[PDB]
Amino acid sequence: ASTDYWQNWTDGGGIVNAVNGSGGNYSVNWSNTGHFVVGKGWTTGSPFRTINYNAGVWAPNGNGYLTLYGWTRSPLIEYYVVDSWGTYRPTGTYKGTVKSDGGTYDIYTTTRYNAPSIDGDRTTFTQYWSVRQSKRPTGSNATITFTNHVNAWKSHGMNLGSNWAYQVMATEGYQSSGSSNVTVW
Repeated sequence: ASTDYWQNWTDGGGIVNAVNGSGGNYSVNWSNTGHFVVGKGWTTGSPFRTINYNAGVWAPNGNGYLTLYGWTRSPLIEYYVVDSWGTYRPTGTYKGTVKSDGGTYDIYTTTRYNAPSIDGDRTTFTQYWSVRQSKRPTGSNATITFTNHVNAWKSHGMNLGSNWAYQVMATEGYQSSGSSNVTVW
């Protein structure tokens, strides 16, 4: 499917060189950064959506995530489906496990306090995570069956909002350097 949304945010730390490529393709080259998030997807996420991607380059030097990333409003939730990462595996309060698309994921919740929302203003809000148990191999075509993760989250008391905001396959980094090239359809 065609993607329609370009996600490109940086807090202004070091160098984050993001290229909005052809169709669903993007690249990021970063170095000495703060925190940033870059990817391609859809402005309006769906709990039914099935995401295909091929990360031609996954080369973080330090702490970066290769991840489905998105938000709902009413209420405000930030969510992840983490397929690969750098030096650091993200975690939070363990809720259980889900099998999807050839992988086993851990389910976690977090709370963020005094923290920038989708809109940038500081408040308190919950995050939902599925994080793969070991890293997914990269460079061939990969599916994330989001509804598997929506369903398993619901069985663990993790309900998503009613008003969907954007939903992208992203590179997120934390005080690191690296290169990535992801294609999303």
